[PDB]
Amino acid sequence: PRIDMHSHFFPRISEQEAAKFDANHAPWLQVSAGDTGSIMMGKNNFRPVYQALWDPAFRIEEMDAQGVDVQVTCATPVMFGYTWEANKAAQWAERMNDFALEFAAHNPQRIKVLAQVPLQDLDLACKEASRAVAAGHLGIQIGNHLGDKDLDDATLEAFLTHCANEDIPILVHPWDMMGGQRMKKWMLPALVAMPAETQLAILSLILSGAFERIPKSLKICFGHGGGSFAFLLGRVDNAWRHRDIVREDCPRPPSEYVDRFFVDSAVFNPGALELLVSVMGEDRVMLGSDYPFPLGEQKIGGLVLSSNLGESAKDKIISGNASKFFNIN
Amino acid sequence: PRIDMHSHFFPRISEQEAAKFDANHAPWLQVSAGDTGSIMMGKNNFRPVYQALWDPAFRIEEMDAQGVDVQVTCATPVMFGYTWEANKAAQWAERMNDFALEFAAHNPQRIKVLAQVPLQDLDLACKEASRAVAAGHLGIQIGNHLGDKDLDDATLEAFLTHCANEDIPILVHPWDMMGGQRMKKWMLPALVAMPAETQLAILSLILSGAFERIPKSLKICFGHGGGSFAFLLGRVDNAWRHRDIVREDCPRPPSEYVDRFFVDSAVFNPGALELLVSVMGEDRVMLGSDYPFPLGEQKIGGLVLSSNLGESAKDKIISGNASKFFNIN
Ligand SMILES: [Zn+2]
Ligand SMILES: [Zn+2]
Repeated sequence: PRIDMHSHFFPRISEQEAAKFDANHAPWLQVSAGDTGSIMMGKNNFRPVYQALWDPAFRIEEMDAQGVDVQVTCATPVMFGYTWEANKAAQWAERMNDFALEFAAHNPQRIKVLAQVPLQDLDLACKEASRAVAAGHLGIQIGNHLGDKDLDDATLEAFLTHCANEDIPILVHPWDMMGGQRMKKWMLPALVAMPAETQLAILSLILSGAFERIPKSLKICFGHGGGSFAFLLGRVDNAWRHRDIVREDCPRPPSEYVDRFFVDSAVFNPGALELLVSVMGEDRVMLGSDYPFPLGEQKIGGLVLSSNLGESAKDKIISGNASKFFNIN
Repeated sequence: PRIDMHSHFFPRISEQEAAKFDANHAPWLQVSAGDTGSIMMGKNNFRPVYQALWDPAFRIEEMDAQGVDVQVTCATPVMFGYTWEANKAAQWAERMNDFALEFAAHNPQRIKVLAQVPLQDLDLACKEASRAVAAGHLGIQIGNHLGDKDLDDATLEAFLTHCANEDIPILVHPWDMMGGQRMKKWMLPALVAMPAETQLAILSLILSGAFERIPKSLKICFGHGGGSFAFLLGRVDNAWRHRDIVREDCPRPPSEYVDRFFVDSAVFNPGALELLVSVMGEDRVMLGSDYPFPLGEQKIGGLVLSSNLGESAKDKIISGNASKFFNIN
């Protein structure tokens, strides 16, 4: 069996549907050619997309071709709405999470969905998380930060702890990338800022001592192999050993906390995957493709399948780990 | 023989010396206890430092203890002065580069120095680079960016090309880190922003096509193992294969340009070093410690010496590569 736990969808939202929330910032889908289409914002074009992003039937055909039995899918991060007024964002989140379940309803045995939450208000976010999971979502996908609040911020740690106590799994996705006016060309935000964003989120939890407070029951996974986290961990441990301000809130070597989280396998390179599995363990890396975006893996699972990891490790990564992490059969 | 090509010094600058340039932004050294001291700016304390940073005699004692035969050293990046008026910055650069040669004069067989340049004015920077090297410097150390100008910017590429045509080697050091108002605690700028800064500098050259224009004669090295560059290269190659805007200026797979630059070995982890050498080749990684700072390597060369790389590879990394790169015996 083969599970892909990192992929995205975008629902068939009309311009008028979106305008009832926000004419300028609520995204919607314009479908033409329906082979091609575009995530729209207001009247401006936001991003060109193709049919698998919005069409569960077409998607199942590609999944069959790729040999993917079960795909876990979740919002495109442009849908997050973290800057909106909280109550409007919560209404948006519930509408998007209902759309997701409608997408999955096409074939709920093979399409699983994770939900978004109005993270700018802890109470509303906790309530939508429980509501979405009760309605059929297998967990939540959040952005890695909320403006200048990183995951060490008590509000975000409290959302994680809520999910832990309710056995709700979390996928953390980089979004709203740092960088200012730099990285204008060649998709540098996706190549530089995204992996740094995810590393920052992981280190924000470790170095703030959040894992000393969050129950071990938390199931939390970081996208894109955890960014650069695994490769730069030796530098973190060395800093921790030599500067008291790095130890202030983190009572043991930072690298020891890798038993508290998961990463997907999307590192697009054999040696990077081997290092990732070295650092994280064969039990904490899960096949994820970033389907259907261009910077995802074209042959889903190809990197893991063609690796020199043992047959046992390949089975956990392509199926066993996500089956346990998301409660899939 | 053993060469450490990444280390820093700070000269015995008095408050009045610095005030003749800028009472508020020119750094200086306050030496007390002389065991301890502090890089000062204006009347405010900037960073606590210890004696090896400013004392060549004391430094030689530690080098003897560590088994370091030759150390290459260069400005502490707070000395760069890239925001200053250009002519004042050029006068500062020449004074700092003279101090560096005075530091090295204590034992020029075992202490080599690289120079700083007033990078905010290409003509003055090119002139100081040639002048410093003529006076005895073995190359130049620059910051990785100049404000919102990264290394793809024609002015910085032109400085690199000048050095290439004059056989002047370059060390590129992360500095003035991205991140805005985030990363306030646990030295996250050094752990997250610095490796991303260096990755951004390397990718700025590759993805802009600068290596198609800069002569192959350029000898250029990136600090801290090149940041996260080597681990995230598979993600870059995949993006390049699937988005035309990533290929616009870079006519072949980005990973093929690793034969155009060097990195130091300071990745503080055995598996990271093995991956680094895999990506870069045993001929393009050089032992560097970041001495004498806390986030440097305590036992200089310990990671390389205790590795499972071949005896031949260990010899290139700890001695042969830098001997050739800097023209040392
Ligand atoms: Zn994604
Ligand atoms: Zn340094």
